Amino acid sequence: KEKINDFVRGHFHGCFDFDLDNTLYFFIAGRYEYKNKGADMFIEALARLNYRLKVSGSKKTVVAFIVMPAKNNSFTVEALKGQAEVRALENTVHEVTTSIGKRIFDHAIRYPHNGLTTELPTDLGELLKSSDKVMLKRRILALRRPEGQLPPIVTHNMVDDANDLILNKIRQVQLFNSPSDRVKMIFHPEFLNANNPILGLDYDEF
Amino acid sequence: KEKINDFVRGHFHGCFDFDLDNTLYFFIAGRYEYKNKGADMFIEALARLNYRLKVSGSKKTVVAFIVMPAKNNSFTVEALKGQAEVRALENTVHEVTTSIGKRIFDHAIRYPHNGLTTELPTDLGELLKSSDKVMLKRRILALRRPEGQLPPIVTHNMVDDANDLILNKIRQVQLFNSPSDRVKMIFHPEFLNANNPILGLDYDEFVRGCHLGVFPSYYEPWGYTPAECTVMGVPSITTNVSGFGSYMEDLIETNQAKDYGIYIVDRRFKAPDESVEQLVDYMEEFVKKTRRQRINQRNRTERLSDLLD
Amino acid sequence: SRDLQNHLLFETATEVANRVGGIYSVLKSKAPITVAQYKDHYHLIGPLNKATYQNEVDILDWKKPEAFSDEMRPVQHALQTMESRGVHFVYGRWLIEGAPKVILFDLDSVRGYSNEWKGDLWSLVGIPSPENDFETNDAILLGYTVAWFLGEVAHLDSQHAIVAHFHEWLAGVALPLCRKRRIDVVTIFTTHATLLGRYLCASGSFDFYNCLESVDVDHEAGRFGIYHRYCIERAAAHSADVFTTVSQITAFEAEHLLKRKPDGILPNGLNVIKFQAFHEFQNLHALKKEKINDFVRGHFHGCFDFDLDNTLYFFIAGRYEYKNKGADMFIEALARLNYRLKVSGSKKTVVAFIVMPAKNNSFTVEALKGQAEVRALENTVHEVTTSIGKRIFDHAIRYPHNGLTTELPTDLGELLKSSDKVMLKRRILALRRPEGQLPPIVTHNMVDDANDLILNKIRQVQLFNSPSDRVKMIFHPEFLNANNPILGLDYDEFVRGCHLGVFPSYYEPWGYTPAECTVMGVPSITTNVSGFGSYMEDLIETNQAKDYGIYIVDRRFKAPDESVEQLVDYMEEFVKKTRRQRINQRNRTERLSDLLDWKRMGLEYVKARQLALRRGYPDQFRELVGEELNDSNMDALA
Ligand SMILES: O=c1ccn([C@@H]2O[C@H](COP(=O)(O)OP(=O)(O)O[C@H]3OC[C@@H](O)[C@H](O)[C@H]3O)[C@@H](O)[C@H]2O)c(=O)[nH]1
Ligand SMILES: O=c1ccn([C@@H]2O[C@H](COP(=O)(O)OP(=O)(O)O[C@H]3OC[C@@H](O)[C@H](O)[C@H]3O)[C@@H](O)[C@H]2O)c(=O)[nH]1
Ligand SMILES: O=c1ccn([C@@H]2O[C@H](COP(=O)(O)OP(=O)(O)O)[C@@H](O)[C@H]2O)c(=O)[nH]1
Ligand SMILES: O=P(O)(O)OC[C@H]1O[C@H](O)[C@H](O)[C@@H](O)[C@@H]1O
Repeated sequence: KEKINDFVRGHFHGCFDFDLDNTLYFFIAGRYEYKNKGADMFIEALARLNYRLKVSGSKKTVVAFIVMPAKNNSFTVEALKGQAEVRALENTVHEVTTSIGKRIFDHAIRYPHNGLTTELPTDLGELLKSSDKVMLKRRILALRRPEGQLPPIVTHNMVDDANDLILNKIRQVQLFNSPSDRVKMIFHPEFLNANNPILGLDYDEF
Repeated sequence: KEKINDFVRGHFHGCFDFDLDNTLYFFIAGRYEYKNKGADMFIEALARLNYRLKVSGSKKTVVAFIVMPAKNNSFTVEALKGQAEVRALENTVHEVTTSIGKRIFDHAIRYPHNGLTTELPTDLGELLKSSDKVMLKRRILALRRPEGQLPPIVTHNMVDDANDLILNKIRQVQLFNSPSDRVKMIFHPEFLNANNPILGLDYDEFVRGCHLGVFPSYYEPWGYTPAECTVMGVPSITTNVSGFGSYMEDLIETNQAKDYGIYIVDRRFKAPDESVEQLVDYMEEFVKKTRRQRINQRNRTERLSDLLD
Repeated sequence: SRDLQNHLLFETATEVANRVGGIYSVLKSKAPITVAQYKDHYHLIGPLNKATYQNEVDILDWKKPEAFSDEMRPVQHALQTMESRGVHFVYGRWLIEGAPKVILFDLDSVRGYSNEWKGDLWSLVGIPSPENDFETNDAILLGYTVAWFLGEVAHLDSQHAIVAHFHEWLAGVALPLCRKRRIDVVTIFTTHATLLGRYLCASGSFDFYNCLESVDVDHEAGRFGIYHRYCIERAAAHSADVFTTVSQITAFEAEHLLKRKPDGILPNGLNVIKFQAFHEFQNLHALKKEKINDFVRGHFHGCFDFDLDNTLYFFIAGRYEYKNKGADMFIEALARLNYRLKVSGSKKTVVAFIVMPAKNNSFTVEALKGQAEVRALENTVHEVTTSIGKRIFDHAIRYPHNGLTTELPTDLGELLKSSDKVMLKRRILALRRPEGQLPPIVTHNMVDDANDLILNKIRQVQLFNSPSDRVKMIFHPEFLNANNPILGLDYDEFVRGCHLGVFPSYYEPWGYTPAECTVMGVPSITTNVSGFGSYMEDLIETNQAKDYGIYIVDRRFKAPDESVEQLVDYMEEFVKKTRRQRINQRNRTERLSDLLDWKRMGLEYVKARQLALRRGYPDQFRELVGEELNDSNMDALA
């Protein structure tokens, strides 16, 4: 689940307004048979669940995955780029905490000498410097997305987007991952595999 | 030097009141020959250097190492315990920063939603929770040493502590590692080796880490100690009665030799007390150096390498 | 009557709180050394940018008696006199190192007088001024407003000499006004290019450095629709007591196109930030280079058959000006270098970067994918090595018991298990490229790929990153930025990671690029028609210059084919160097950086301001020095 979360943060970069500790992950998977496998019921029912959760004031969130192979030209630029930006934020955070660590350590080992009246740091300015702030802010800016852009409903570039049954149904029921939607749609038109660059999981692990 | 820093933090646990970024590391090394190798002049000059630095209001700290093997019963429980206590604080700090990291990250990734109005956290309490504060406080308490107890002048239990020359000399000059002393003394009565549990360095590594070797020998036909030291780009003090000292005194004009990090104390044509004062003038001169000037000197020292090959 | 040692400085430009071009960087980086000399006697003057001045200017009140000293009172009363007519302005500190005082004039508050001043300017100096040209209109409004102000300061300050320095034709209109009105202020004009220069080199077909001396300036300025602008630049050049350019090469073109031999050179310095330890720049180079390496492994995934420990990084960077920045020579020369390195049987590899912005639709799927696949291998290796460690450790802690005859494991099978292998093999399969596909020559999807000059030239010379090519090409058609997902470096970081800048410019009055590259301790190729190259040419004997990392191509006195060959010679000369030779060369290059610092270059601004005082007040200058010093040049004087 922590690997799915890592994917989900990337996918919702700039539009990340729910708690993953209060998020559930539904999925349908299999061979692309829109009728026989019930992708039509699945998507309809999700749209109806979305309504029910908004009406009922639920604070929970459902990210629903559809994993059915369709004809595609691989991952989108957006997918990869969002995964990279989150990864850059992680590394910049890891740098900053290594520095915070050295400053916490110094305070701790030095107490109670050189005017250190408290056992631990009390003011964040002792630990977080200008330099640290600047680069964390730049990482946040990179995650920002254009005014009014929403998280996509599909991770790949489709060969025939306009005629795809799954995507036509998701458009028809209007599940566009808006902030007020309690149910989110992610179509991943390909079998899962740990070699994937965005959701690096074998099917059984997912 | 950072490895020396790690040891020093342990050795001074609970009495750590100086900046290691403004701390210099002097050392004498060799075999236990109190007179011949000049341990007596070293300890004496350091005691006077301490006085000069307190009088001049110097913000520098010198930590003096003595590395000479004596008969011992291995490391003190205190020396080993202190090291384990610092190591335990480091691991707790690392646990805590991992948590802080997840909190910064969450904030950064979520901004500006869910009422996160600033790009970053502004209040420490968002990042540092009470459970973190508790385990840090326990590690700090464990580093605490009893009221009045000072950092030791020695790292090992000595066989016949009372009659040891180095220790009696340290006691006599009263360099007990007080907070007010700008010179600190650490006697390590064993040869250095990487398998050492408290100072896990080979001798060559430890020498590289220091700032100044101090080898005021009376009888030293050669003196491999300042030569090794010089080959590693570490400035050294020696004497004009040592082979190395006279051999270098010959090769460089004696006042220029300072600029190459070869300090030569006159033990031939001066009374012992004029010599001690000279050794102290050198130590004081070196302490007054900035970092940039230390870096330039070490370069010049290192340039001599070839001449000792 | 008037003091020449204690004197005022008014430095006027379009860009003073206001990022437009490179002049902003010059005046900003120069402020520290200027403020150190003048303190509260110095003022920068410019037009107020109402939209953006809030973020740069510390707005300071000018009415209080604590704003100015007793001797600097006249400037207060002069600003008051401007306020007496309703000329609205902003006094303040420019929020930059040095904290210099600025006077920003709101142009909207004199736009009524447009028609009067345009007419005055027409009959005085002959300068026409179309209404659709919004920038000359503003240049005119600025010039009259500033000459007015300097006229009032001259009236009210009878202690100090006044020096008025102007940068670029846009801030030049005040100069003919100061001359004709005979205002008691000595004037300097610095041009950072010429209008006819830029425009005559725009097509990339005109033989500029040879046909320059035979151009009918009025004719060409009419041909390019810039006659009115040309006259402003020309009037500013002629009216100024001292006339300056930023380089010897630009002084050549200035003399024939502006019809006045400049009185000397004002090359652009930097504010070089030193490191405590001289060698730290070497450390940084290795850290930044490791990030370039990381990018390259991804870029060449599946086709990685060379040693990065024996690879060099060349780059060009700048505005996309194919011909004027010599991206054409660069690519041509590299295709020739590639041939020489194959013939000689060198195992080395050059990876050449082109960093020049072109219209694009961001990174390619491929670029991002290979970076992620390499990253996935890294993580899988890290898991495996963690396992390996558990197995080594157990053996180490357990020896010599339970039949362990050797201190360490000896068979790889003891450490690397079936599941470890399967993982690693799968990561390797993800890095596999399709049969025949070569690493690309560009990292982005281009808006007009088929018609791009850079890509067409790479395709023409056929540098397609095949295994047998010793030179690789990577076009990165966007400015570098640490936020970039594939090469997360800022420009300065990337430059430090590289081995050689290559900037074979044709039109380049200064050459900020090779100067900045020099300051990072990275050697570079420039040209003798670049202002940086012409400056280094005269400062160092050109065979010694190579030992300092400054290679200088002759594009003035050689045919283009001879220039290309020389460019190949230098590139090749550099590849031959060992690591130890590269390190010593960078040390030499870094040592040379002190010369590009404003502490040294700002003396030339002093020499220009001296000459202005010596020329405007010769009788007083003679008697405040030992004797009559010569005034034909800045050099001749000092
Ligand atoms: O921790 C340490 C400290 C020092 N050393 C080594 O100890 C050596 C210095 O030892 P000593 O003090 O015995 O001085 P020296 O060995 O140079 O000569 C002295 O003792 C031996 C005799 O050959 C000489 O006549 C005498 O002057 C150096 O080679 C140094 O590398 C270690 O191996 N580990
Ligand atoms: O990725 C990059 C590449 C380059 N740069 C910056 O862009 C500059 C290079 O572009 P510029 O065109 O501004 O500088 P150039 O040396 O190419 O000068 C050119 O343009 C400005 C004019 O004043 C000069 O006369 C002209 O020759 C460098 O100084 C560098 O700091 C980046 O910030 N990021
Ligand atoms: O990303 C995926 C998704 C599904 N499957 C497998 O595909 C098989 C066949 O799916 P299908 O819907 O065709 O099942 P069937 O119609 O046979 O019930 C299942 O056993 C799944 O384990 C897979 O290997 N990777
Ligand atoms: O990138 P190169 O020219 O091979 O330089 C490589 C060298 O760079 C710096 O000097 C580093 O300090 C050296 O450790 C490194 O070996």
